[PDB]
Formats: sequence, C-alpha cells, structure tokens
Amino acid sequence: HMFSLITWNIDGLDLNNLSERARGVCSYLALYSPDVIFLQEVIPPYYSYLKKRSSNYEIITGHEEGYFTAIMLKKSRVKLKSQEIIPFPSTKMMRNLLCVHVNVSGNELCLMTSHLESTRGHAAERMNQLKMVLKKMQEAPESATVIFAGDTNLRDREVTRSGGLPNNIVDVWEFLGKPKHCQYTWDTQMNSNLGITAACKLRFDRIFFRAAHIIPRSLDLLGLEKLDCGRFPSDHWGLLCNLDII
Ligand SMILES: [Mg+2]
Repeated sequence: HMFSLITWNIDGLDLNNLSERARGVCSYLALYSPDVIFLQEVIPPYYSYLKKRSSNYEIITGHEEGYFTAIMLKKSRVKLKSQEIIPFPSTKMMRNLLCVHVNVSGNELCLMTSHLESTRGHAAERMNQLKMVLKKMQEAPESATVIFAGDTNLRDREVTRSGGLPNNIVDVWEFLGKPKHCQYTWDTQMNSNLGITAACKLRFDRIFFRAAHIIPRSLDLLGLEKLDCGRFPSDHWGLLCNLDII
C-alpha cells in the first residue's frame, strides 16, 4: 500500500569518523525502513558495514573498486528481476548508471541511480550523462514504472541547457509544487562537513519519474542531526520520498 525510497550521498570519501557516520545512516535507514535505497559514493568498507547492518536488504553494487553507487531492495516486499550497469562514455571519474528492474506488489519498476560528474569534472560531461539517463529512462519497456534517484550534481540551469526534460519525465520535487523545506540537498551553510566558509545552497540529489499506478505522496530530508562527534552523517542531505501504490 505504501512505498518509500531514500536517496543519499553518504560521502564515503570523507574518512573522518566514518564508523559513527555509517552507524547513523544505518540507524536512519532502519528507522524509516524504506523499500528502495539509492546510495552514492560508497566505498568497500562502507559497503561491508551496510551489508553487515542491513540483512533484510539485497544490495546491488555499481562497481567494486574505488567508490560506486548501490541499490538496496527490501527483500520482504521488493522482488529483484534484472540488473544492468550502463557505463558512461567519456567519463573521467569512473561513474555509471545502475539500473535494476524489480517487481513490487503486482507492478513492474525500473529503479535507476547514478552519481554524475562532480564539481571538479566537466559540466558538459555531466549534461551528457544527464541526457543519457533521460534517454535510458524513455527507452525503458512501456510496461514498468521508471524511477531514477541520485546525486545529479547539477547547477547553473544545466537541465535547461541539456535540452530540458522530456514530456513523460518530471522531477518529483517540481511535481509537489517545489516545497521549500526540502529545497536544497547540499547546503554549506547548515552542513559543516567540508569547512566551506561560504554559503552555497544547491539541489544535487534529485528524483525523476515516469510511468506506463504509482503516485509521489511526500518528500522530506534526513540526516540533519549532528552525531556524537559533532559532524553530520554526510555533507549531502538524505532525500526521503513516500509514494502511494494505487
Ligand atoms: Mg564527496
């Protein structure tokens, strides 16, 4: 009846206090108990802690070495059907789109995650990767509900310069009337995990939707509380999305 996903860039590259951060993120995931979990910037040790703490989830990794994405499926409700790792072409950061075809209740789904080129890379390649994600979203089978969710790293109206969004694809944040409480997924003013003195408020973590059923209900943020070490679980904010399986 209900349906929930959580997208989070756990910032696994920040090695400081990584144990307590992983314990906190696992506490959030265990508390909300979502059905699908999209994780970005996961390192093998973090993946080992996740697999150790989350046994009721099937974890599909985007790679093996370095950092990668991961998709966790609640085994008690989400039935894995297929998986495909679509690698980006001119990628200078070893990033790819992780697609996982699943079945929830009686509906088919296509859950996609990605971690596009970061701020240090080439914004043009980030736009190209966005076009590849949207194209792979449109070319999905005309029977499943495609749901993308991940750290897009987009800024400076790159969605408009990349040809815009197609007619059958919409941003869940924009669909809900652009709620201002979950307006920014990366805030250097409230989140003090990079030491950036300047206040840069951007919306990196995003969710794209298309259907052939499922309705986005609510949208929220998580990971806003400081841990015992005085740091947040990540430099990005978690993005919780609740849906209704009509
Ligand atoms: Mg990072």
